[PDB]
Amino acid sequence: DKATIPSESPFAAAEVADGAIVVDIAKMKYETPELHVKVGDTVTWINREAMGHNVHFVAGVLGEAALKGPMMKKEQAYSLTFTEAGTYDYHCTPHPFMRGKVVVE
Ligand SMILES: [Cu+]
Repeated sequence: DKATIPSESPFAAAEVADGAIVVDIAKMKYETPELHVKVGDTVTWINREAMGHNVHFVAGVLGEAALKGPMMKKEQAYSLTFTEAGTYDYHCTPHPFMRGKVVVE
């Protein structure tokens, strides 16, 4: 696996770590569609709108299986810690026109 999951559950936006690397989700878009981080960094997505959203990496991207994140409700968050350099594309499961990528360097 090229990512670990701190919390399998979404969690509250106020519970996001001090200094987190945050991608906001609003207006049916990931607000940072191309994020560059370093090996070992944790990225946190935070849903800022009513509509449920997740992040979904298909099989072979972050590991053998697809990494289909849990649906985040409004003001919920979800983190992934990236452990290997590469380019990792993702989309939103119910709204697959929403696309982003994490580039881990
Ligand atoms: Cu979505």
